[PDB]
Amino acid sequence: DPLLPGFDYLTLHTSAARLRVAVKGSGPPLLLLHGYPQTHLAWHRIAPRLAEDYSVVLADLRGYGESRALDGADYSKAALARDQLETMGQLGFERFAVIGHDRGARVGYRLALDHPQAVAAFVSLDVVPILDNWAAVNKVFALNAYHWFLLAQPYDLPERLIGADPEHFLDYTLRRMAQGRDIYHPQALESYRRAFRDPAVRHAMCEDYRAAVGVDADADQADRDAGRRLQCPVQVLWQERPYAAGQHPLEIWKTWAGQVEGAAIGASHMLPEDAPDAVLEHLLGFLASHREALR
Amino acid sequence: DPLLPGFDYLTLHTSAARLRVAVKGSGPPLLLLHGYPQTHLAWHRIAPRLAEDYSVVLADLRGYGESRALDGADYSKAALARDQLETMGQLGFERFAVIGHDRGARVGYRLALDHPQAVAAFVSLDVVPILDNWAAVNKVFALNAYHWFLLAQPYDLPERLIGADPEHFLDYTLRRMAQGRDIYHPQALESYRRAFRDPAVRHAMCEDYRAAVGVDADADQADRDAGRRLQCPVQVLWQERPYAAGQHPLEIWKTWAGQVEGAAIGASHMLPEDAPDAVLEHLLGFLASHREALR
Ligand SMILES: [Cl-]
Ligand SMILES: [Cl-]
Repeated sequence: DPLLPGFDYLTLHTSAARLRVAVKGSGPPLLLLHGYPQTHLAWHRIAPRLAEDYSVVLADLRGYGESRALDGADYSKAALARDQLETMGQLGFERFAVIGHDRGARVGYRLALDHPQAVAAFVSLDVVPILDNWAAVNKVFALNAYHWFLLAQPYDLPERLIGADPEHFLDYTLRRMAQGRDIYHPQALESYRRAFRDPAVRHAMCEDYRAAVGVDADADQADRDAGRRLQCPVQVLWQERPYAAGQHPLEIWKTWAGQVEGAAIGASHMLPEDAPDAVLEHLLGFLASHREALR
Repeated sequence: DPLLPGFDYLTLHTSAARLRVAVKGSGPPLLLLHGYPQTHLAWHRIAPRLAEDYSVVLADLRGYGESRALDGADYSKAALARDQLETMGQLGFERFAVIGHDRGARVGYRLALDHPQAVAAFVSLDVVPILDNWAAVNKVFALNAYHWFLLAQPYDLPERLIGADPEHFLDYTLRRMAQGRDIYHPQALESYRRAFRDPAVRHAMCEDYRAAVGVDADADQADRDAGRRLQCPVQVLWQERPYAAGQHPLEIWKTWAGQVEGAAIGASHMLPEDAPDAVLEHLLGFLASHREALR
């Protein structure tokens, strides 16, 4: 079975970036945003079904995959959110739904906060806002997510370390994120590997993690200060695991948005690849139930 | 001016290790234990003065410098504490004072807890027990001390990363720990570098950080559970910086010991090399004031 049958591969030229996009379908627009250390191919088990009923846009985040900044570039979520407005606008959409996984969900919620008239509906796949993540840091968090702290160290420490044997570190990371499950299509994996072998991609990824510590967290705090919330329907699909008090993802998203629903999914953090049929059932139901929002 | 004038370099053969020791002087015994990523040479600005009045023993911790386990070796603080009892015993001392810096202080307090009749007095240079460190973890801690989380990742992840360009990572680490101050004698630095270029040393260091997460923290908790405290006079000399509530080093040590004193030292964490004359004044006064304890 082919990867992304019928998707058309584009390169969009925006103000600050050259962005890889893959498109298919007609109907209401959906923008799907992958995470780390991946590319748009992470959507290969979900996007074709969606494209039966919707206009589907898959993008490589700035610096990831085949997308690149034109320069000391800005790799903050706010910058990558602007890339999405420009990308969708070029394609003919002023308003659209956003489905994000991992770093993509972080771009997505920032986009929804800053541009509430553009974002029709928002789905987070196993992500809460960075503000909430930082408040939860303890010994166990920092051991589990050691890379959040390594990749945020000043330039060029982590670039040196991860750049020595890049494919080894990429593969290790993917296995660890999948909890050892065999979820990576071997051809998707060669695309992930090729990107991670590019020093510019590894640098962009460190810059993402640096932004998460700094400007991205400042942005989230300023919204919390203002009482600024996502204005669209929100769905969160989370990994089935125990959540400490105040850390349940549904509870968290209800502090950020007035219209929130969600479900636990039995799988790893890698929801697009690990649990595509469970994700699809939820996504399709959510999009159907909020068809007015999409208008 | 020479490094360690008059010190005699020994190799002791213990049950589980081949240990590098350097000795000088006569009188009451002091055992000085360096930290990461260093060797016994870190004491070169302090040990000669002490050796005017005391029997001074400098050791490389198991796996560090020129010290090595005979094998899946145990690199827990309890194991390294046993090395110190055996080392001092061989040299002719059943009871002795311990002065530790960084990982050395961790070996030292474990030794004092487990073997209260052996440890006459204990000095910690800018260290509190690991139990207290773990309780303090938050976003800022994990960013500052990112390596505590990296080097504790399962074998052989951090060995791969730090082993790629070892001398670069060693030098970077030393500069960062010194807060950019020019405190490393160029010949001491070649000894630190040579050790870090040895894959067995890098592995031993990761094993130390793994133990800190696991068995070392379990040991400290069991003592806290039992209400077991250091029985000797304790001195703590700490870096002058702000301490959050419950995190002041004097306050912390008073929860672990009935007889505690200390002082703030204007310098980096690298007290032996950065502030030797301030450290000496305090050490000498402490040892003089507790001359009965040493008997
Ligand atoms: Cl994430
Ligand atoms: Cl330490």
